[PDB]
Amino acid sequence: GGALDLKTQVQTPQGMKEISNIQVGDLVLSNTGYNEVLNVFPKSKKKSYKITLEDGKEIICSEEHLWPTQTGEMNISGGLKEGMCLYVKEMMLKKILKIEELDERELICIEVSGNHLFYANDILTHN
Repeated sequence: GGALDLKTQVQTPQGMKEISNIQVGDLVLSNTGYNEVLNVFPKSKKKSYKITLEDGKEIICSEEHLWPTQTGEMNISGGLKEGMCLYVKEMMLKKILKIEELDERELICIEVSGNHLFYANDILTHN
């Protein structure tokens, strides 16, 4: 799937954890409850972007990383823009204020079960 900055926080039953410390078999919170981490991939340096929401939430992801919106999943390469809304916990729409290009950063991909979604920095994201 996509890739997210190493320090991105995901919600486990035992508390928030940085995604670089997530292991296969961990549980991560989604909009439906907890999905299981089915796989992790090696971190790698990738061109990255920062999405900043109107409520101050920020997430750093790859250009093709998919984000649920009210009109369907979208990524930055496929035309996710400032002025559109993402879902924050719990399923509250929040406007994207800025999308900025952040140069090369270490990003990491995890894959989860179920609806393949999980909250990342409290923003609902796709695998």
